[PDB]
Amino acid sequence: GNTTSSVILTNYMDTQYYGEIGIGTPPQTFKVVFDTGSSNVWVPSSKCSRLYTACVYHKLFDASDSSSYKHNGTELTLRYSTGTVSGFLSQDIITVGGITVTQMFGEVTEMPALPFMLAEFDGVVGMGFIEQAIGRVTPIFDNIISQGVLKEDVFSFYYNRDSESLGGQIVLGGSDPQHYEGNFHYINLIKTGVWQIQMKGVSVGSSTLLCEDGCLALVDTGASYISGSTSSIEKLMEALGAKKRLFDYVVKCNEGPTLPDISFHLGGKEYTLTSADYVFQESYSSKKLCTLAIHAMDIPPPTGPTWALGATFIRKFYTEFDRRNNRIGFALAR
Amino acid sequence: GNTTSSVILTNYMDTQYYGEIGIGTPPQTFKVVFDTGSSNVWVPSSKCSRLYTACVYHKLFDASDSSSYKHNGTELTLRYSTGTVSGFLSQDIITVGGITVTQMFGEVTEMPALPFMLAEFDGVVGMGFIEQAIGRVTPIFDNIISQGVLKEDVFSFYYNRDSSLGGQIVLGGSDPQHYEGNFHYINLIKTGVWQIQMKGVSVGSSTLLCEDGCLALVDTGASYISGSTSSIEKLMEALGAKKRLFDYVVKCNEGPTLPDISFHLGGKEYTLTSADYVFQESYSSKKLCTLAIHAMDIPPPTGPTWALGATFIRKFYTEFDRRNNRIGFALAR
Ligand SMILES: C[C@@H](c1ccccc1)N(CC(=O)N(C)C)C(=O)C[C@@H](Cc1csc(N)n1)C(=O)N[C@@H](CC1CCCCC1)[C@@H](O)[C@@H]1CC(C)(C)N(C)C1=O
Ligand SMILES: C[C@@H](c1ccccc1)N(CC(=O)N(C)C)C(=O)C[C@@H](Cc1csc(N)n1)C(=O)N[C@@H](CC1CCCCC1)[C@@H](O)[C@@H]1CC(C)(C)N(C)C1=O
Repeated sequence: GNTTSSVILTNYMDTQYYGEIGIGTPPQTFKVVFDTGSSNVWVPSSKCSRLYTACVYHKLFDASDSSSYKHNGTELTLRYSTGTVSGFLSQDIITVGGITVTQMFGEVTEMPALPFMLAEFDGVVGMGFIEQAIGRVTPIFDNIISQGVLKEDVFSFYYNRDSESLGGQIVLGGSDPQHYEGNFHYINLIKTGVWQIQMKGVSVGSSTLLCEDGCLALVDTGASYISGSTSSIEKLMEALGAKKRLFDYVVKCNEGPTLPDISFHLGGKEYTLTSADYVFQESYSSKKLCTLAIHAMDIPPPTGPTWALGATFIRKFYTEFDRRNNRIGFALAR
Repeated sequence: GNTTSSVILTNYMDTQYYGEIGIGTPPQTFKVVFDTGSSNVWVPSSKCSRLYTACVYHKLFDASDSSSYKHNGTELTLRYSTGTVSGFLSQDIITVGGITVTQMFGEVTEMPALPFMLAEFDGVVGMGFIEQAIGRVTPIFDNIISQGVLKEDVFSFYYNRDSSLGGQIVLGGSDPQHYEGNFHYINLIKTGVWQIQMKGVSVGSSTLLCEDGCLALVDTGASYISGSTSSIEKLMEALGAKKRLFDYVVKCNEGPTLPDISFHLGGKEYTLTSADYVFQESYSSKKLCTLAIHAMDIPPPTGPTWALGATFIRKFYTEFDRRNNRIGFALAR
């Protein structure tokens, strides 16, 4: 076909990038997160216990105000690495920047405070294959593709950096030659079903101080940070001088602007992040500490163990999620 | 051609703005400073001596690492206003934005603490004309032009106030996201150098400095605006700034109090307020804030000149027009 669409994204702190979707007629608008580590949608439910503060604090979907709605009803649990969310399935029309799909989605009626209370977005839009969908429900894009609108069978990520800007943007169908420079480098996934890519190594410094003899890289938009297995990060951090705490990694602020280059030996290229890319310099004091933008995560099999290239890296490199030919391409951005 | 290549820039303390470049095959990455005041490209040699604490903390070029690398060994001393550096000439491919070109880069081997240590980046990329070149080696832009890939033979500069995005260079034109209105150019007095002529420095209402013509280098790799010791001396008096052990400070609390400083360029006035000159770390009556202007005596031939640095560039988006050999300005955003 010939459709191209955007979805304008709001960059909230370099940690959260959400768009907006509408469900039901009249539309009920929601701040969702576009997530290539999942294949499901879900948005708070009217039916949700108000004893769930997140449910007091977000926008709930009320089906009784949706003439376009078809009760389904199956319980589903969406457990993500940072938190779980049980609910049940409904169906209605979703409007995703341009495209209308009768989406099969889920009414979250148990929304935990941790993390959700710190969430700026209401729900999530999974952009991973059906080979991961809980309940085996045909995923949003999978529906846009069965629609024959799309000029091209790809979706691309642009993640801006903050402003005191244009936050980011997805493009369903195409790519945006005003977000990148040069040309793409294509890496083609291992199995289909997961956005993974083989990684030939990780160089903090110059020396491949990690992933020598390869490892795997999952490409995910729903990840604020870069993640690497526990020991993998233990070592990286070690190299790097970083203080391991509870949730994040730290560094004397002043220390920041000199932390060495870290590189991803990806599909043959070397994808380097300099410390201006992984260091949240909110200062240069010897007294204040500074939060890196990399952090462990042990991902259990079957997907894991993997490195997860989140928001951190998509911010430096435009990413082309290519369904047709089944591969992912990156470009340097603008 | 029809390309255009931005290079995102880091801003270390509103004083240093540096981007990345990659040399050789495979590309090897360094942090550089794109200098309109210089015309040689140089980065540390791996051949650089450990005793130089400097090379010690700075990215180095292992030529063994580049397949494309080509030998030249012709010795090079580069001598800047705040330092002299020195090594020999090499030849590889350079990446700049999505652009890639073979260059005559210098591979540094004698590099001092002062200033070298100050530096957060590793090298320099001189956006100067050939004319002002050591070894008379064609400057980087000089090649790229010839590559015939870029739409316009111009490069823009956006310096950002620090608090993000700290700057960005446009090789091939301008990023209209970063300027307000249109440019008002200013012809080069003459090729070779990036210097226009100023018709007067104002303190509020009146010209005081530069009553009958002066020079102004618009320079990207100089932090502060500079004047001759003797004009700046006059300048700090109208202000009531005081030299303090090093440079001129103010009682922060009195920032808001100071007269706008005005650069008469090509008929129009380029006007900087306190907001833009003082580094108001605070608004304390208890603190001294420092100004972002310095006395800096440039030698003949290029001197005496005023020199608009990052201070001024922060305000006025700069357009370096190779083609017309003019310099255009516009309000950054
Ligand atoms: C803590 C969590 C969070 C908190 C509040 C609000 C929003 C998000 N964060 C922010 C965060 O990590 N920092 C450091 C602030 C995530 O990025 C969440 C990210 C954690 C992570 C895992 S690997 C990595 N690099 N980061 C994740 O779970 N991301 C989920 C989807 C989330 C989208 C936003 C709503 C919550 C679910 C799947 O991408 C991950 C990836 C995959 C497939 C391995 N897997 C099974 C998952 O569950
Ligand atoms: C210390 C020096 C520096 C150098 C290296 C690293 C860190 C800092 N600094 C910061 C500085 O002086 N303050 C006060 C922040 C410069 O701005 C440097 C600037 C000083 C200057 C001269 S006129 C003026 N207003 N400011 C300069 O010498 N700039 C050089 C090239 C430098 C680029 C960064 C690496 C060190 C060399 C040419 O632009 C100048 C311009 C000209 C024409 C005077 N000439 C011959 C030069 O060599």
